[PDB]
Amino acid sequence: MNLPTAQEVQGLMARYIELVDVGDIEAIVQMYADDATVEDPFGQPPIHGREQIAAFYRQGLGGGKVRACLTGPVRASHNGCGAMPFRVEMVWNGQPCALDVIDVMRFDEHGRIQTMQAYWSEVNLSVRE
Amino acid sequence: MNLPTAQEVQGLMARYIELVDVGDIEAIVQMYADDATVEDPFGQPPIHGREQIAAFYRQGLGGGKVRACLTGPVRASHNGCGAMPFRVEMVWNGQPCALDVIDVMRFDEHGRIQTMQAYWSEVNLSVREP
Ligand SMILES: C[C@]12CCC(=O)C=C1CC[C@@H]1[C@@H]2CC[C@]2(C)C(=O)CC[C@@H]12
Ligand SMILES: C[C@]12CCC(=O)C=C1CC[C@@H]1[C@@H]2CC[C@]2(C)C(=O)CC[C@@H]12
Ligand SMILES: [Cl-]
Ligand SMILES: [Cl-]
Ligand SMILES: [Mg+2]
Ligand SMILES: [Mg+2]
Repeated sequence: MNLPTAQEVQGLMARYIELVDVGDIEAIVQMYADDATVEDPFGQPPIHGREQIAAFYRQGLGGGKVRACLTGPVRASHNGCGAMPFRVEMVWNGQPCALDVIDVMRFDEHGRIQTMQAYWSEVNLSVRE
Repeated sequence: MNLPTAQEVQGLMARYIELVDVGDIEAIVQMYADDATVEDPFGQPPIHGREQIAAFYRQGLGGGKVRACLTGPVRASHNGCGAMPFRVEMVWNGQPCALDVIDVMRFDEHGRIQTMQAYWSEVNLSVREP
């Protein structure tokens, strides 16, 4: 793949959600360019390169009990960037919860993720009331 | 207001769509910083200049038949930023249409939009069922 077109970005970003949904760490990390960055949440220090990004997904996901699902379409540009809204389901205080997140992802020429930025906070965490 | 809290982001961003939907250009342009930038769509170069931004909202909304509504929660950071998903309704090519967009914003200590970036392209355009 060359630089993804809009249409390609949409496909790549959907794929990435499934891969979080099924917890495949090696297939996610392989989607990232070798020298990519993660900011998640945006505002925290970035993470640099595949070693540091695999250590991140293994912390966040490795324990299981995390599902994800797109909660609308992928918005996609003509420069290799897109953004998507989704919901994470996991466990908070021994019980289910939902976290609502938006990721913005810039791709390089090769169809991999150069930069990821995940917009969420505690205001986006919900439970059963 | 100083950077805005996350809860506060959220308010500035829902209020902003509320304004877009009502079509108040001058209300919309004031929410910005003297030196704000818009990138809409992301990837097209920034515009800049309060006047360069009123004309942006004047070109975009000046018929009065645009509508806009959040389609899920604003996602806000603790560093004065947020992201939001919304759906724009308008007529184009004689057809009832809709556009799905995500805007990313930052703000300033005073709660003025400092940057904005609107993610969307023609892949997000569609025709509304009858
Ligand atoms: C890494 C992650 C998924 C991939 C993605 O793109 C965005 C996020 C951000 C929220 C993470 C989540 C994984 C599960 C996490 C670690 C929790 O249990 C608390 C916060 C949450
Ligand atoms: C300016 C705008 C609303 C405010 C906002 O926050 C983001 C956008 C970007 C898409 C614009 C839309 C207004 C209506 C436009 C001009 C169309 O008819 C096609 C593209 C679309
Ligand atoms: Cl949506
Ligand atoms: Cl949503
Ligand atoms: Mg699945
Ligand atoms: Mg490279």
